[PDB]
Amino acid sequence: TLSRDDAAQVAKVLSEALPYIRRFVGKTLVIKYGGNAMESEELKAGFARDVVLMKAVGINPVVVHGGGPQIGDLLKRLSIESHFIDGMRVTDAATMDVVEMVLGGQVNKDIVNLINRHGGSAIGLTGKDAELIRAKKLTVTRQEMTKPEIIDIGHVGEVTGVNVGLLNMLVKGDFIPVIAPIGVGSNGESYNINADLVAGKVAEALKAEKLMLLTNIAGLMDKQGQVLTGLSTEQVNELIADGTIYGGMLPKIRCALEAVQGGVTSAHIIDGRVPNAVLLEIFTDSGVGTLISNRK
Amino acid sequence: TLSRDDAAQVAKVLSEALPYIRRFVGKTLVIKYGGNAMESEELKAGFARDVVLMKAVGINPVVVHGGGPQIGDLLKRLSIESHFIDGMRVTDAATMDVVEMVLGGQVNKDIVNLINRHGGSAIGLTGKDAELIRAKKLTVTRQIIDIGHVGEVTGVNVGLLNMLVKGDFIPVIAPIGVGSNGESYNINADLVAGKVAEALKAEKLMLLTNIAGLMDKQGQVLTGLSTEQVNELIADGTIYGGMLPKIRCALEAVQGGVTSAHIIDGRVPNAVLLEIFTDSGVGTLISNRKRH
Amino acid sequence: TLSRDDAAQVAKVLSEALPYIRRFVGKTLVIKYGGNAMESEELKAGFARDVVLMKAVGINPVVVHGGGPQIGDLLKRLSIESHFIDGMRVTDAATMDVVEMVLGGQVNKDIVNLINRHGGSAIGLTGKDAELIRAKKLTVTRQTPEMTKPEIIDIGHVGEVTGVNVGLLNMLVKGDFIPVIAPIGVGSNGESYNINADLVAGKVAEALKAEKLMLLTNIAGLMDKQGQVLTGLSTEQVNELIADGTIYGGMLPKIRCALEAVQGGVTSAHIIDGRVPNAVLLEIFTDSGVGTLISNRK
Amino acid sequence: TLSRDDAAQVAKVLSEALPYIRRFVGKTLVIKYGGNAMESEELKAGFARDVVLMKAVGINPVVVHGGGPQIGDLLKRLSIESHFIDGMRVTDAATMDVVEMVLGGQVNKDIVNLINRHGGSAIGLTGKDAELIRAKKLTVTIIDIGHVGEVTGVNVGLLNMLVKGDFIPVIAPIGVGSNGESYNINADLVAGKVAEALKAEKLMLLTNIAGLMDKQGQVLTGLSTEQVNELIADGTIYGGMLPKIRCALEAVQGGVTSAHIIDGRVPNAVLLEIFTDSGVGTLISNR
Amino acid sequence: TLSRDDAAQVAKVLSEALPYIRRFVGKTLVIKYGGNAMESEELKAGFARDVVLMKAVGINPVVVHGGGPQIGDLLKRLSIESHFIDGMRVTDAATMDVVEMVLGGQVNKDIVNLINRHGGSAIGLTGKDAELIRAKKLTVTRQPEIIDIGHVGEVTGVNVGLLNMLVKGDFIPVIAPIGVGSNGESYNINADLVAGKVAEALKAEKLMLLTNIAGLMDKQGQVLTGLSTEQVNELIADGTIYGGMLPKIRCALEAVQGGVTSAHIIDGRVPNAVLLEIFTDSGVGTLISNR
Amino acid sequence: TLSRDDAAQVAKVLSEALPYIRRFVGKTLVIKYGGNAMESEELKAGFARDVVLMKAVGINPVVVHGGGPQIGDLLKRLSIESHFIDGMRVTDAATMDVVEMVLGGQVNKDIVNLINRHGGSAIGLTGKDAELIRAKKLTVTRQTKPEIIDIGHVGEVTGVNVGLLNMLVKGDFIPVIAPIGVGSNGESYNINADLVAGKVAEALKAEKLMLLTNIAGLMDKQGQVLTGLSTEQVNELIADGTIYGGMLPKIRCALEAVQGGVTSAHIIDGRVPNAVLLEIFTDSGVGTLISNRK
Ligand SMILES: Nc1ncnc2c1ncn2[C@@H]1O[C@H](COP(=O)(O)OP(=O)(O)O)[C@@H](O)[C@H]1O
Ligand SMILES: Nc1ncnc2c1ncn2[C@@H]1O[C@H](COP(=O)(O)OP(=O)(O)O)[C@@H](O)[C@H]1O
Ligand SMILES: Nc1ncnc2c1ncn2[C@@H]1O[C@H](COP(=O)(O)OP(=O)(O)O)[C@@H](O)[C@H]1O
Ligand SMILES: Nc1ncnc2c1ncn2[C@@H]1O[C@H](COP(=O)(O)OP(=O)(O)O)[C@@H](O)[C@H]1O
Ligand SMILES: Nc1ncnc2c1ncn2[C@@H]1O[C@H](COP(=O)(O)OP(=O)(O)O)[C@@H](O)[C@H]1O
Ligand SMILES: CC(=O)N[C@@H](CCC(=O)O)C(=O)O
Ligand SMILES: CC(=O)N[C@@H](CCC(=O)O)C(=O)O
Ligand SMILES: CC(=O)N[C@@H](CCC(=O)O)C(=O)O
Ligand SMILES: CC(=O)N[C@@H](CCC(=O)O)C(=O)O
Ligand SMILES: CC(=O)N[C@@H](CCC(=O)O)C(=O)O
Ligand SMILES: [Cl-]
Ligand SMILES: [Cl-]
Ligand SMILES: [Cl-]
Ligand SMILES: [Mg+2]
Ligand SMILES: [Mg+2]
Ligand SMILES: [Mg+2]
Ligand SMILES: [Mg+2]
Repeated sequence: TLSRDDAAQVAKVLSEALPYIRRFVGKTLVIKYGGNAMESEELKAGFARDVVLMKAVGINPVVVHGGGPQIGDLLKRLSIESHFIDGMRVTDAATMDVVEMVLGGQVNKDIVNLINRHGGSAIGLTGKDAELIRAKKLTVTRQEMTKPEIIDIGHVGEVTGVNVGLLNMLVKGDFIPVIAPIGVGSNGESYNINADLVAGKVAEALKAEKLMLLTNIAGLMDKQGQVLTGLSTEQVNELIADGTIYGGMLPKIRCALEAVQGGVTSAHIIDGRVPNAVLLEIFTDSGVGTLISNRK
Repeated sequence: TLSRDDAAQVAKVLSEALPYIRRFVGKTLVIKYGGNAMESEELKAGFARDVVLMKAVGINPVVVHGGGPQIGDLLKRLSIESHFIDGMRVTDAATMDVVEMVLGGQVNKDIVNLINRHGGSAIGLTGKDAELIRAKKLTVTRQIIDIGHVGEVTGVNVGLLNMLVKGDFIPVIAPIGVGSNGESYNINADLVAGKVAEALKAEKLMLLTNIAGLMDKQGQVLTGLSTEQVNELIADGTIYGGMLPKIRCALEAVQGGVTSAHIIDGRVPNAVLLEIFTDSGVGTLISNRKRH
Repeated sequence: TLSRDDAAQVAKVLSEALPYIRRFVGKTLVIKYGGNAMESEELKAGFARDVVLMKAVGINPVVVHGGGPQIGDLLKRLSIESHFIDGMRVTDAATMDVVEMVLGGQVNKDIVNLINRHGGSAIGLTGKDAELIRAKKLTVTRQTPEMTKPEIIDIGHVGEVTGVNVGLLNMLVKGDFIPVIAPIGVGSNGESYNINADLVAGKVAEALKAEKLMLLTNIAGLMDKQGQVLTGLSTEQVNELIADGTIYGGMLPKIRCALEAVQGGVTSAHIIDGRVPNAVLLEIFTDSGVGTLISNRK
Repeated sequence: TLSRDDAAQVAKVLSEALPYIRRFVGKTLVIKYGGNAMESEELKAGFARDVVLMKAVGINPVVVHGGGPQIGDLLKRLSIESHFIDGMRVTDAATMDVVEMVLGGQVNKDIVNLINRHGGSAIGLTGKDAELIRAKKLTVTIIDIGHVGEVTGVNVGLLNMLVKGDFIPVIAPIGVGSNGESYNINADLVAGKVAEALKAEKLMLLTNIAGLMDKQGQVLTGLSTEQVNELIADGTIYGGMLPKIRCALEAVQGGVTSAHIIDGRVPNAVLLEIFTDSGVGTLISNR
Repeated sequence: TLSRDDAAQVAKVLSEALPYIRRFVGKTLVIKYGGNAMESEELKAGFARDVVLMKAVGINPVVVHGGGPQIGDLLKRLSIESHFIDGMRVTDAATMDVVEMVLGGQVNKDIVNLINRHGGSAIGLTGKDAELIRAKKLTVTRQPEIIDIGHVGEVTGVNVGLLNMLVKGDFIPVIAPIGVGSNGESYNINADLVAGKVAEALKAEKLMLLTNIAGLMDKQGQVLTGLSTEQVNELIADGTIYGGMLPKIRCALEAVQGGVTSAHIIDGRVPNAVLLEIFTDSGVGTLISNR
Repeated sequence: TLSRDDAAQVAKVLSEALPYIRRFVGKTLVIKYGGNAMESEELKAGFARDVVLMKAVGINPVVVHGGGPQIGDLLKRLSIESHFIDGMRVTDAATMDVVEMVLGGQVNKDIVNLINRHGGSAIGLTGKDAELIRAKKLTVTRQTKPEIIDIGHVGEVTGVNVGLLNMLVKGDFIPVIAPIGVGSNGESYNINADLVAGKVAEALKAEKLMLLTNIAGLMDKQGQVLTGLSTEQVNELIADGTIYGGMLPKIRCALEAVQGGVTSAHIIDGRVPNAVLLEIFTDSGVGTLISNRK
């Protein structure tokens, strides 16, 4: 329900934002949200609105999300403990059930709903749906008494394929795919995957314009606190070895370097806790957060 | 492999099934899966082959499943106590959250993986996906008693359903529905299959149960039944309580556009297949379909 | 820029307005831009970009433009003999040839270039293209007293639209092109005609059964004789506003348009101040119409 | 009854044959029947039905047929007297007009009438409909074999349109050349070219005997060109089987995944090669 | 060879002719061709060309052919010959096998071959093809004792599905008049009847019936035309019509009442005769329509 | 308005025209309107009508035109001096506005009207319509070390919007293109019409590129007409002074078209009534056919 001094400014901005938007109208966008950036409803609902508005403005967004708080609340209630190694939670059987249930039946459907309340049209999907996300088990590793020591963290996996047929069908039908990071193997078994990595692999598969990674923090930092933009593979590795990039940030650049070298103009790590982080990323070109491009 | 004599078997069956397969090619068949029995183990595999094969034979199956074991479990573990009544779970905010997550994330997906593990391409949806099942607070009178968050479908997104079918996918729908404000609703899986079927004007609505079907005073299966016949059949009362809701549902389906509704014994291996691949209709089948 | 402060606004507002916007995703809105004030380079750019946005947001815009003082400039520079009758310029063959060359070869294409400059795909056409706008000489009579036998005065190549090639416009629209039409019609003999851009705009909206017909003007709505913008008028209210003097001059053909337009298939006709920045965006983001909104039942 | 115990079977076996029926679902299958595998109606009809099946199951058949019976009696009635060399009959004018006439307006349209009685929709065609099979005269040994020619090219567009409009092309082996002259061509070679030209999944050669055999009655499979050519100079391969293999080696050499020579006399024959990986007959793959 | 000046001429008369052509751009025209005198060679190629030309110009032609000089000759070489005389040909199971084999395996495939040689894409079709022309027995009454004329039918259906697919793909359907039963027997039918029933089904613009006479003449032997249905039912009473013209006219009437915009009974001896019909607004022969 | 006896003639004429017409049904011919020369009318109408004919008959004509004379009259009336340097027109900012206005608002639309007067459906466009013709500045020099010579807003085609054309053609509309290109920042360029026509046929991989000129075709030093030449022969011919003046750009634009996907390109005498209709409806060795290896 709008007034003449309202529109005066809606229009002034959409109009002054056309150039930025125009750089994606008709191109596809994969947004990764969640994890620790999900914490408050107002932000959850806020993100939904931004995703729709994009659709409203000609972009075709594709959401991939993590779970964060709820996966842990439930696990608590069930009296199951959780541990992560290098940005991957150790997923034994009982845990894999909770994660598969909470991510695809609660979190996933709840984002689908926020988007739909804001006018959009979402389809909540997971790796099992039409084998959206096929995945062999991920062989993890550690090490300086050396030769590779192979770890076993549980039912954790790695993307081997992605049904773009389904994804493309849904987008072209004007729907906003919202995807949980659970994949299926050759035997129909389940695999818990880091939402980042799924976001990456779906973007590559889809050859999108840009992959947004919304997170818990300004962007990727050096141990000194400063956000570092424009890295290339060699810099990242030096930094990981340095003890700089650790925990859940590991799978994060890993997505970005790959998603870019896999067909994606850009991959931008950003603080999603920031009100309208998404809309801001698109209607503007703020030199905020860690950006990784090859865009010629 | 399939030893020579093996494939010849496989052959004359299809070669005998051509008439039937031909009878329902390119049609919607809303199959309510869920028997307190058909969802145990061995019938799980049979239902998937049945559903896939239907598809491969160019038939359009739309599975609508119930919950049950899976929902009961998690509720116990969370030490949550819920009671029933009219065949419907009283449902407060806390358990509506558990019901929705288990149905939409554990049960729904599993049935989908299953179908897929047998060469199918299933898409698991729930009433929230593109507002696929619109609904409202259902009214429980009890000669008004509040049953909680239980409602009745007020509309179905045929748009999206038609698309999946056209893309040659098998929709597996969880019976949760959304209201005008985005509030969740736990709806009975029969009514849903029933309404989804009305909205698509499906050929058949197939409700799987744990009974031989409907029977009369003498235990006989009462099969070739029509809308008015069933109505009279209830006034007189050969149709007892528990079976009523299921039949009042199958009623509205024929009233609403479905032409042949089958009440089936899901305990029987490959029942859906037998109910199609063989024009018998062993069970209870309501309709206004001309014989000759 | 776009501050957090200023996006917090966009969000809460484009949202509540997403319904409004969305209500036009699907059809055509025929817009008549072109005028006197709005011929400024600043006003045209903004408009060009407004039109592109509308396109981005799923609206199919169809522009009909008029105006330009570069028509008179060229007549003078060419020393084309000027002749008037009853205070109107007689548009003879020499004048019509220049009017056509200017509206179709310069104004038309300049708008087309601005639209393309901001991301749209504009096609510049006149009534000659595939006979987009068929026309016939318009019969004019000198102003006289009521009781006196009217006199037909020949003011030249001035016409009236007898038909529109919707096939052409439907094709272009469907291919994601923004038609940009010059108000020049063709007659049975291939002769040209200069038609009031408002009337052309209105015939084009009717032919396409457009959702909206927007007539941008330079006065911010149809005012009542005391200075107030009026809205949601019906034929009776317009018939008496004219009868008593408040509607006059060029505001006359404009409502006659709207009215006809709406009586002929357009769902709503908006008469707005085209001088206001983002003017056209403003009539689609709120059912709140800044200015006159004619809708015969809505 | 589909009964109890015989349904649990029907299920586990229909299921397990599903992956196999799948390697062909989108792909095209050229089926050459005819020949002397055609001999009885009863049987012949079962073939038609066997075809409608592959079609209800979402497989795309393209039938190429020959003649034996019908081309024999009419050539007999009219006093002609047919002659043969290396699997190909020596066709002169009255012989060509008769072959073109029989194969095209009798044999061909009748199979089409069969496939239609069992549900599917078939269009009877010859190399002349839209110049479907283009041809020059065959270069062989000089042997005035007469009006026998080769396949210059196939109207694949006509075929792809029909197939995807849901029809079954039934193709008589008659070819046409630049000037519009008929040429009689072996139904085998036609099928092999119509398969190469469509890049079909597999070429099915239904014959009279089960698989190309050696002088000892021993069936062979997986034969490569070097050895097969030893088998022709030898005496081992002769008559009708001469064009049969060569059309098979070519189809593989040029596009078709595989090509299988089986016993068309066996009821449900075709189905068996699909619903299984039988291992019987003479299958030609590519290594 | 349009030399110099002629170029100047054709440009003028082609333009005139364009609007007449436009009428029929996009339209379907079912044409009945097969006959007696028409069976000249020189003249057959002219029809093939005319049809390709119609295709180039934007019109979609559908060809229905009859003609059996080619049958009598095979029957003969096989010493089976019989008598028929009453519009239709009394077909025993034997003559039928031959009728169906020469009609759809020789005659038909040749009209296809010609059109093809001239730049067309023709498809030879009989009623057996996808049950293109569904049929049944017949009931011929002696002028009521029934005269046995089975293996001869009444058209009871037309797969328009197929014809549409062929047209849309820019093919020229060429259909031999053989009907197929609900069981699969062939019945031998009359071209004009097939053509008209094929016209009705496609709701064509025109049914063109190539005869061997300038059109429907009257008492004084003057060409008739541009009249209506009720009008034509009239002159039948006048008893003006006779022979194999009677049904040719009943073919059209129905066709017209059956949706078809207009029917033309024209002399198919005249070269480019069919084109004369689409180029001149009027109709150069006898034109039945009633809109 | 119909004839009868000459309905029979149209029949006989198109009947025999089929072998040739058939060659191009469904193919697009990029025709550059020229030889217009004396601004006749029986000749401008003749062309318009030949183009509609080709369309009726199933051919897909695309037209490209110039307008030197017309630009010249206007510049003259506005008292703006005119200058040509090596065939291209020196185009300062003021000349560009006049060039663009006349070619796209007058000459262009007038051919459209003519084609429509004869039955066609023509669309008049310039490079600025949906960036139909993308261009950049052309670099010109001279050997009075060459020196760069600024001759104004004269560009060279950098790209064509086939999307728009294909759509137009498929809708049974005949595109009429004025040779004005657009730059990166929206500047307007004035391009040789032969060159634009060449780039368009290339982009469209056209069956034929027809250049109607005012002469007969490419000729010897003795006035004879050369036909079906190779890219190697055209070089020896320009190399000895056989080809010069405006004929140079013409042929160079013709080879390019062929070395870029156009089947055949011909230089034709556009002064001959129905010049178009004859290079199709018949087959004469009249003109200069350039096909490389065909
Ligand atoms: N170099 C680094 N720069 C920034 N954050 C880092 C870095 N190394 C590790 N991190 C960790 O990554 C976290 C965000 O990743 P994560 O916990 O996986 O959540 P999510 O993927 O759900 O957004 C930060 O809260 C921080 O503790
Ligand atoms: N009731 C009225 N309300 C508003 N404007 C009116 C009214 N009656 C007449 N006008 C005149 O209409 C003019 C605007 O339209 P028009 O005459 O077509 O000129 P322009 O080309 O500047 O738009 C106003 O400048 C005003 O003088
Ligand atoms: N080496 C061989 N192995 C098997 N069959 C052979 C061989 N050489 C010749 N044949 C003959 O080839 C026949 C099949 O080919 P052909 O006579 O042309 O009939 P069809 O056209 O029905 O295939 C068999 O019936 C058999 O008599
Ligand atoms: N009123 C009539 N007007 C014109 N021709 C007629 C009329 N009545 C009968 N006919 C005869 O009908 C003939 C055409 O029918 P028919 O002899 O059966 O041959 P076909 O079917 O081979 O064209 C004309 O050649 C003419 O002799
Ligand atoms: N070998 C040549 N063959 C043909 N024309 C030539 C030759 N050398 C030069 N010309 C000149 O090129 C002219 C054609 O090009 P041009 O003057 O640009 O005119 P247009 O392209 O407008 O018809 C001919 O009229 C002729 O005077
Ligand atoms: C394997 C794995 O670590 N998975 C993630 C998936 C959710 C996410 O990325 O937030 C996890 O927390 O369990
Ligand atoms: C309301 C209600 O009873 N819901 C059902 C839905 C699942 C079903 O039918 O199995 C329930 O168990 O909670
Ligand atoms: C040339 C030639 O041999 N033709 C084969 C065609 C039929 C077939 O292969 O069965 C023939 O017997 O006449
Ligand atoms: C029954 C009947 O009319 N038969 C015709 C069919 C051929 C035709 O009309 O040309 C016949 O000669 O046998
Ligand atoms: C640059 C240039 O040559 N311009 C030409 C364009 C006209 C044409 O090609 O006909 C000119 O006179 O201005
Ligand atoms: Cl840190
Ligand atoms: Cl005022
Ligand atoms: Cl010279
Ligand atoms: Mg993480
Ligand atoms: Mg005014
Ligand atoms: Mg053989
Ligand atoms: Mg020149």
